[PDB]
Amino acid sequence: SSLLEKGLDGAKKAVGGLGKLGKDAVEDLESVGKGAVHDVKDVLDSVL
Repeated sequence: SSLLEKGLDGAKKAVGGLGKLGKDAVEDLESVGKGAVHDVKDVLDSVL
């Protein structure tokens, strides 16, 4: 369910990097349910 800009889940991660020190919490537990395998796997592939 993504209706608007704030309907995206990565919105709490990508566009708020400088503020992403404490707000990161839902991301942690939702990443597991959404397949934590893909999260770590994709980061190890798409390295910044």
